[PDB]
Amino acid sequence: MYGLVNKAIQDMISKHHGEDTWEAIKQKAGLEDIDFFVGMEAYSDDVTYHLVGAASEVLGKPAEELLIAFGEYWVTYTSEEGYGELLASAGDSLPEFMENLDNLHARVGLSFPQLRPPAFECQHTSSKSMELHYQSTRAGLAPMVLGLLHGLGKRFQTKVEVTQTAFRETGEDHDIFSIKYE
Amino acid sequence: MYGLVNKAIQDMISKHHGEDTWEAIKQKAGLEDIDFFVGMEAYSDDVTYHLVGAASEVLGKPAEELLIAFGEYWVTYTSEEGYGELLASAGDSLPEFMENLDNLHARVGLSFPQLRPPAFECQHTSSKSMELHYQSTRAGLAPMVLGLLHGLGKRFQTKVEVTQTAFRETGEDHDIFSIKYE
Ligand code: HEM
Ligand code: HEM
Repeated sequence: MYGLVNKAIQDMISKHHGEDTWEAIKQKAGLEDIDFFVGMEAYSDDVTYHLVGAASEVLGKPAEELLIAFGEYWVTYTSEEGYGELLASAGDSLPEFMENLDNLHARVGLSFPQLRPPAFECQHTSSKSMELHYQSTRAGLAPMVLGLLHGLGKRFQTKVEVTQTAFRETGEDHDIFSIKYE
Repeated sequence: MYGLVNKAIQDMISKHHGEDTWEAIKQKAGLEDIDFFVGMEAYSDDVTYHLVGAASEVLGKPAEELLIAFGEYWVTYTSEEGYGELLASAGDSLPEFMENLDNLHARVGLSFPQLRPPAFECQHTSSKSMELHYQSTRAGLAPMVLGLLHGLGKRFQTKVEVTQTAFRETGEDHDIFSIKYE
């Protein structure tokens, strides 16, 4: 993924655990060569998976948990590191924001020419609930989506309840979530 | 499960969608024969699964979403229909309540001799987070656990974020949830 994603993981782990711990993790991932991540340069997805895998070990938390946390963190990181207006432009409630996501990622993708963004479809089952379809070229990021949704729930002062009802990992076409909010 | 569970589903649907809708659902589940549910009598689990399946059709919401709602409802229903002091006795925070849950259910099972309660183990990962292990003889109720946890967050005026990190549905030994709370 683009280096932005990996900087943010770095920033999260430094801010929360210090730079020694970050360096430990970076060393463990086999990425000590890399002095800094370049925000708008494409890296191999491996770099991200290795970082999370390395951080699970060092921190003694499962990988899924780090992904959930990173997902929440991202919502705050983007508002603060150069994407705040883009974020604000994408809506001011959870269901509007998720309807606008594919277009948010497309705008980001004018500027990040090799972007492989995910795709999100909403099927609203009422004014306070939806079925959310997450389609990705990648595997293993559902728990990050879960964290992102909670971050968005914070951003909009909205309580969100999320449960995954279909699983791309098991050979189903894609991850599906049922969501209830406020 | 004991008839109280089925009464509560009835009461939720009636109170939210009216009695015609309840009767429709009950009719669709193949349970028109049953004049009323008997609270302290054991029914076949199927009765509950069929009711939820039927309600998903009539209402045009997925089953998992209704389970979430039912879970939340239950916390209010129990406080109001005969179990309020038992509920109050089980604690006055989320993390205490969940440590006490197996004992709450054991109490309930003195009076309900054939109870098959679930089992809950807490691993507190800080003063504001925990990993919750949900072990059941049954399938499909994790999303109801999610709703229950949000109901308890309401009861204790506590903001709760719940994310499921392991799924019995997919072959994992049991459901695990990572929980962040005020
Ligand atoms: C805030 C709500 C958002 C959600 C729920 C979300 C969701 C996702 C997910 C799940 C991925 C993983 C890629 C995959 O699944 O294939 C991803 C990648 C990405 N998103 Fe977002 N996103 C969010 C907002 C943003 C924002 C504001 C930006 C601004 C930079 C952004 C830029 C990216 C980038 C650069 C990638 C990497 C894709 C690549 O390298 O191919 N996203 N997004
Ligand atoms: C006064 C409060 C409560 C009462 C009276 C109560 C009672 C019961 C009863 C009668 C059953 C049906 C078991 C059977 O028929 O074999 C049950 C199931 C259930 N209880 Fe509760 N309970 C209460 C609170 C809670 C709370 C707050 C939670 C979760 C935080 C919880 C989680 C469950 C679950 C998940 C089951 C589903 C059965 C299964 O997983 O095997 N209960 N409880």
